[PDB]
Amino acid sequence: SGFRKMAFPSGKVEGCMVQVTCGTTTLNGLWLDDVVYCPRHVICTSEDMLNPNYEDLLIRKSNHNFLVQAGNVQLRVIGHSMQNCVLKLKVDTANPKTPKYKFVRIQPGQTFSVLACYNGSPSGVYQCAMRPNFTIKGSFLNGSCGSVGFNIDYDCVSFCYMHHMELPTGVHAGTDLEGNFYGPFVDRQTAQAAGTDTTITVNVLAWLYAAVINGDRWFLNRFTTTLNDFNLVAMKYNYEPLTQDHVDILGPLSAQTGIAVLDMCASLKELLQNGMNGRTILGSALLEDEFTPFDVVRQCSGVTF
Amino acid sequence: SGFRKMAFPSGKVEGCMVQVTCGTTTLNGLWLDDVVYCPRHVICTSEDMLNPNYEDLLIRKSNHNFLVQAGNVQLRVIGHSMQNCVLKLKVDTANPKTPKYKFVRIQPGQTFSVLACYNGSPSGVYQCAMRPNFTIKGSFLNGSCGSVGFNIDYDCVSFCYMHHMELPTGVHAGTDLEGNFYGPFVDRQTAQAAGTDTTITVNVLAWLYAAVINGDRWFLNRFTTTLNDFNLVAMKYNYEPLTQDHVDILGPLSAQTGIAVLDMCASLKELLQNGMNGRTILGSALLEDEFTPFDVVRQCSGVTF
Ligand SMILES: C=CCn1c(-c2cccc(Cl)c2)c(-n2nnc3ccccc32)c(=O)n(-c2cncc3ccccc23)c1=O
Ligand SMILES: C=CCn1c(-c2cccc(Cl)c2)c(-n2nnc3ccccc32)c(=O)n(-c2cncc3ccccc23)c1=O
Repeated sequence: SGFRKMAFPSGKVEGCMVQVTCGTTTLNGLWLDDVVYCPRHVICTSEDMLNPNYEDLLIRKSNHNFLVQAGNVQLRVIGHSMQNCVLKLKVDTANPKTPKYKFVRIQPGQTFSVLACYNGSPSGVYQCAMRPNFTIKGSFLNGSCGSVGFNIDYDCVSFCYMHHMELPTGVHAGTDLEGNFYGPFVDRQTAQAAGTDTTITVNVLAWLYAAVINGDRWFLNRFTTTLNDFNLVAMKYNYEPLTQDHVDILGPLSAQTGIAVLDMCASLKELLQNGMNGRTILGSALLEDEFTPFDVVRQCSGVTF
Repeated sequence: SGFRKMAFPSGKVEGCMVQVTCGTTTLNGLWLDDVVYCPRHVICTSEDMLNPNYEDLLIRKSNHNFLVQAGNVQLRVIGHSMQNCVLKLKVDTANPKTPKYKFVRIQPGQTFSVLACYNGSPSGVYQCAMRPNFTIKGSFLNGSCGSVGFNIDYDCVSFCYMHHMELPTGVHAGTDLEGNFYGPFVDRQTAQAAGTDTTITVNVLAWLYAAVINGDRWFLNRFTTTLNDFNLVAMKYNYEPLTQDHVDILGPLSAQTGIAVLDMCASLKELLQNGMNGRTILGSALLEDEFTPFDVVRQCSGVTF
């Protein structure tokens, strides 16, 4: 039945996006209840971004200096405060489109959908993973700051990411909705390096399981292995160490396919040592690591919202 | 700045999805104004699907045999008619969430977003192309019939696809919103073959342009070529013949990058003849053909809706 990088339906998040302007800097905000959340660097000019003192810069800013626009409607700002690297603008109107929602700080390797926005308007939606070095490989242009990443369970939106910046390498960094960056990055235009980008081994395994479910079976080999033997191979190829929590989380996929997790590890090992020989798996010519075990099950079982 | 398979924001389509039941068969419908559209095979049992006489089967069906459910609300069916392979159920209530919309029949090689639905509820969204053999490579499970593909321009939804079936090969077939299948397929459970799946050459070129825009430049070679010389190579590799309309449509990407279209063709030629040598382009280890020139420009310029 096929296998795609599938994002969550984005309508619940679309109705929360607004445009936030301060002076001559415009970006996106997220309007939930009577609070608008946005990157605190909305208060900065280009000259500020080289070395900003946010507390000093914010002192110069009153409620009426923040223009918040929801579609055509202008919201009245009655309060502002900085929480870590986000600003929270209190407005006089609760968003009537507020979904049920939560703020969550995800773990590296987990995935989420991004609704890329410009000027408070949605442009498109795609699925992403938090990399082990805490960057994301997104698609973001100037003006995209404030766009949000989320997951949806039934009717509840779990916001996990707010986009802040592009690194000089072209990968992306940002915060949770409490304003704490993922990773060591800071909201300053200085060179910052990400660290080694390793591969999310438990996600690769899940996708191999997905491939078996879908009939792509050529890579299944005759071998098995051990957790320590496999991790010797993982380390050599900059794969994340596989732990017993990871084996456990793969239990349902192992059960569905009748392939023991350590057998699948030995197939992955042989793929790492021998490459793919010009073949493909689920239409990809490399090992994909942006599907979690839950994504695989969710997609292969038709979970809805 | 990165490059992703990006779908359109799906909220406008979410509020049109409903569940349609007839006897013991349930699938999705699309509720626009006071009409619900769905695959006519909603009227079939398993035994029917082997060789259905739809006109005969429909005679047995009255307005009250179609149960249409919108969220929890039950819609009152006051009219039904078959148009090619879709049913149109007239209901007594206009959808209040009806967006501006159009029905369009797309050309092979064009792309669109799919909102995969089960029981009238959205599950996820992803981008797709109509393949040259008129199949799509989707992600669809039992119950997904009736899910729709669309494009969005500003505020207008252009519906282009309604999912009907999976072929024995695991690829997907369906109709436009007038009920006419893409391709030679019929809504019967008989073996049907798709034809040779060729590669959408103008889309590969666009994505190569995208790669240059994003800094991935290693594949640019010293050669140029001619349209006839290139097409000799395209035919050998099951690539669609490139025409002068295609060259024309690539004009803005050529202008942005300063790379003449025929020069990019010679780089593609060398990639087809030499492979990729274990390298990657925009994070892919094969040549991607599911981005149109408009998708590339749209993504690389931040068009919103
Ligand atoms: C609406 C957002 C504009 N904004 C800004 C920016 C924000 C406030 C004031 C100014 Cl003066 C600039 C970016 N900056 N600049 N230094 C930065 C240091 C720390 C954090 C962000 C930084 C920034 O990186 N981005 C981009 C994010 N993602 C992808 C991009 C692709 C191309 C260009 C910019 C991108 C912004 O969009
Ligand atoms: C809600 C849809 C159920 N429906 C049906 C179906 C529809 C009406 C009556 C019955 Cl009795 C079956 C499928 N059928 N069956 N013969 C078919 C011949 C022509 C057209 C469709 C056909 C069908 O292919 N699909 C699948 C579509 N896409 C992916 C699938 C993956 C797994 C299983 C089914 C899938 C349906 O979901």
